[PDB]
Amino acid sequence: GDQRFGDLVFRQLAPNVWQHTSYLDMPGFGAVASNGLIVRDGGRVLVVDTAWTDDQTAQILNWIKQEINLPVALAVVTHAHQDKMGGMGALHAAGIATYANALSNQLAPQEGLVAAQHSLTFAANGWVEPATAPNFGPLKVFYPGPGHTSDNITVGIDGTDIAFGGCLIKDSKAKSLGNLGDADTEHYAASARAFGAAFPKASMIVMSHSAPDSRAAITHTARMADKLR
Ligand SMILES: [Zn+2]
Ligand SMILES: [Zn+2]
Repeated sequence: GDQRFGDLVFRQLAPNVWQHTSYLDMPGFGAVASNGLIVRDGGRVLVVDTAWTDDQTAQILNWIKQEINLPVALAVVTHAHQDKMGGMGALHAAGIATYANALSNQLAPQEGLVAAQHSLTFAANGWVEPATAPNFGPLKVFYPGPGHTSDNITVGIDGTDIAFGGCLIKDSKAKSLGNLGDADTEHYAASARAFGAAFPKASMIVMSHSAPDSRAAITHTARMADKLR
């Protein structure tokens, strides 16, 4: 189900949902895939995460023009690392409203990234305060606690069985938790579990660096994270 468009890959996950994938050479780990989402909600399109770069992110927008041909209303990005926010400039230049966790926006500049235009804030129970996520449509945003990074957020898609863990969640056969440079090692396992608990109906777990997996990905990630304490 993998449709190729330039150097990116687009896979349809549900009637109105596609996964976007872009690649970055990291001498040392090969050409590393990073995944986000594209969601059509009526007459507009919503994006979760940029690609690694502005040029790749512009190509996402070109694919949207070709295959969907509706305006992109907004993007939400799930933490301040290059794989998730490297293409913010391309979104802004295209006039697309952007949203991120407030903490992501605070950290973005010192990370060499462009902050989103708008900040999300979260209730005590982890769910986004809805007034900070206007026009999010079926996107349901949850802060599970610090894990892969202190600012990591997660997104469910109402009307589907899909939940997106971003870089918090690794697949059920992953050998490690990947980049732990900015991780909260004490809290990671609990945060991974909290993501699962927030989206109990989700059977397709989408994540940054592997194809979509079952809920076992969540359990496996949390077991690996337990080893960090
Ligand atoms: Zn990251
Ligand atoms: Zn990542």
